[PDB]
Amino acid sequence: CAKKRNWCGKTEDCCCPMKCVYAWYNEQGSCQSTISALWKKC
Repeated sequence: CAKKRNWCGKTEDCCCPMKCVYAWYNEQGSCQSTISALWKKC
């Protein structure tokens, strides 16, 4: 699992509700609690 502010990439997954998200100039993305994560409340 990964924590918030953690660069995303290959298979790994984050710690709900944290989900791989995208930034801007860094497609790397980062694990951040997404609103849709509510439907899957960790």
